[PDB]
Amino acid sequence: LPPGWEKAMSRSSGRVYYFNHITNASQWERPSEPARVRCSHLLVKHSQSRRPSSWRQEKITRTKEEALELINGYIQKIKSGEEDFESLASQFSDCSSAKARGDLGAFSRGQMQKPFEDASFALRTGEMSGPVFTDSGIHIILRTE
Ligand SMILES: Cn1nc(-c2ccccc2)cc1C(=O)N[C@H](Cc1nc2ccccc2[nH]1)C(=O)O
Repeated sequence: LPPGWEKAMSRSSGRVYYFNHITNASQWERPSEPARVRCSHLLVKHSQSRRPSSWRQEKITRTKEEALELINGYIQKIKSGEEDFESLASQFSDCSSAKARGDLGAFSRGQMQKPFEDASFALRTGEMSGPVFTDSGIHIILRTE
């Protein structure tokens, strides 16, 4: 299996699934390092965010727990096909990159907060993360190149 992935057993279903402890990805199906990667993301900030403010709300007052619920809801919608990533990032990301549909452009190791970096470099092109926690808040990331 590729870096970060593990196989596990779901008790309720009786079927194996896979999860990546670097990206927090999880899925029933079995999955399958460059200078630079390209990612879009969706950030939901909370009150312990480093800068608890965005283009959406001058003061962010939601708890970390609440921002986790919001992220979990976004994930559910992307995974069902109800909404697609770029679209929810444009409308709802607490990052100024919302206006680029969440695109951050290409970057190398050194540039982004380490948890965000590791997740991005653990994803393959086209793959999506689970909740990834930084000092900025909680993200979903989609690696595009
Ligand atoms: C790193 N970056 N790029 C953009 C960006 C990209 C394209 C167009 C406009 C803004 C915004 C940012 C940024 O740091 N935004 C922060 C939120 C944030 N914190 C991050 C931590 C790690 C990775 C991305 C992150 N984004 C903010 O606005 O409060």
